[PDB]
Amino acid sequence: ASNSLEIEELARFAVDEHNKKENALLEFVRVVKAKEQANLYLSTPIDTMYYLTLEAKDGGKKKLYEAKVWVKHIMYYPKTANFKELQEFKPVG
Amino acid sequence: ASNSLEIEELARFAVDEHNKKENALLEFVRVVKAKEQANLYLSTPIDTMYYLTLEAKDGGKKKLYEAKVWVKHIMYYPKTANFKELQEFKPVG
Repeated sequence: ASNSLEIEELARFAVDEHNKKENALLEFVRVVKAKEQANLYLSTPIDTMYYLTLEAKDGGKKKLYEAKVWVKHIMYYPKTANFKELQEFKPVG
Repeated sequence: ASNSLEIEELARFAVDEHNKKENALLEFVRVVKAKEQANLYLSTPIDTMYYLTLEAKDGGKKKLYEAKVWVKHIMYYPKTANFKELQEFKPVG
């Protein structure tokens, strides 16, 4: 589904993926602030961009990161699934 | 294999989109280098990111630019399509 707390594990997902691309080990505290943007077409959900504002411990003390995660919804062929892609992980204030 | 003509058009698009968004009048000349990064998941293409290094005339002087084009692929459902969007078009100085 969308929201609920899926937005938690998605931020969790983004962190990890900043730990490869930039080879770090941040630990995830919590999500602060999230924007969800979804596209439907004749009630088939296509696509969702999540602008997450995040809080993780950069090897030590809590900090503020702005992440952009894009999830592409695969509807029926060949099974319903999701494609998660981190595409911006840029600490802010 | 990257296809040169297809990239060349993708770059023509980059320059057109930049001219719209910033009331500039850059004149495309050629594409110099490109990196092309695509995802396929559950036997369907998902998206492709295009990093273009690009030569355009500016008031008549050929400078280099660098653009990021993202192409999202709609595959089967509501017709096969590709949605392009320009993100980041800056000179290479």
